[PDB]
Amino acid sequence: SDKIIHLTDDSFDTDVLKADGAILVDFWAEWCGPCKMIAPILDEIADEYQGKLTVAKLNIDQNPGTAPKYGIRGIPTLLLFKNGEVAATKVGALSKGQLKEFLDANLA
Repeated sequence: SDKIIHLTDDSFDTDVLKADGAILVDFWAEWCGPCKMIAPILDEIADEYQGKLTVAKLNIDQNPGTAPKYGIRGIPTLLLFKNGEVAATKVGALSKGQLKEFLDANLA
């Protein structure tokens, strides 16, 4: 895909909690049409912000355990982990512009 980490509950700790940078964890599901629809945007963003931001796409169907942990009651969820610190959590799709702005504002 791109600079998109297909995380698992098991890898979550080492990858996200110990993120050597900023990791945007997108919580998605096989049935999540909208998640797929934003995937190109996430890919583009992941490329654009390479070195500043890293992106991940965690499948809750495969990893149910991770959903409760971050109160994933709706997807696509976008949780921005700055070195494991959840800086911001967005729920639902948004425009590339909004996403870029959000990311810029959080990264600062």
